[PDB]
Amino acid sequence: MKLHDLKPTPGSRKDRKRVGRGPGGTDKTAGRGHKGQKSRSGAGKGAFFEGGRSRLIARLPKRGFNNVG
RNA sequence: UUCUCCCCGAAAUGUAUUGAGGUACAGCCUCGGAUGUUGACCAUGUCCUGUAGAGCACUCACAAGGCUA
Ligand SMILES: [Mg+2]
Ligand SMILES: [Mg+2]
Ligand SMILES: [Mg+2]
Ligand SMILES: [Mg+2]
Ligand SMILES: [Mg+2]
Ligand SMILES: [Mg+2]
Ligand SMILES: [Mg+2]
Ligand SMILES: [Mg+2]
Ligand SMILES: [Mg+2]
Ligand SMILES: [Mg+2]
Ligand SMILES: [Mg+2]
Repeated sequence: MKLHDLKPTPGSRKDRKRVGRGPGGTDKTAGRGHKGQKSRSGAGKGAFFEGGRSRLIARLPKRGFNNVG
């Protein structure tokens, strides 16, 4: 058939965010707002009072059956 | 921190922080889905309040006389 007339399903393919690159969209700061937002990123489940700091009740093992309703 | 036009559009508040020009959560923005008038204004009904004013009935302050250990 027409290898030139292969067409990807509309949708599916979508273009990448090219970030820097102009006051036509997402200019100077690259979607980042003028901040203490700077390259070498550091943290993901942390603030400093942590509060995932509730207490624990603990067993080690487990074992279980395959189910056949 | 570099190419274009189109649509919407904020925050500089709260609480926490060896925290205070940083950060977490919330708040406020946008997008898609769901409901689908529950939103907005203004009206009537109803309930709550101690400010403006005022007043000395209590507390404190206080002006001229009277009576008076
Ligand atoms: Mg864009
Ligand atoms: Mg800068
Ligand atoms: Mg670096
Ligand atoms: Mg507009
Ligand atoms: Mg507190
Ligand atoms: Mg701060
Ligand atoms: Mg947030
Ligand atoms: Mg929506
Ligand atoms: Mg409603
Ligand atoms: Mg209504
Ligand atoms: Mg008054």
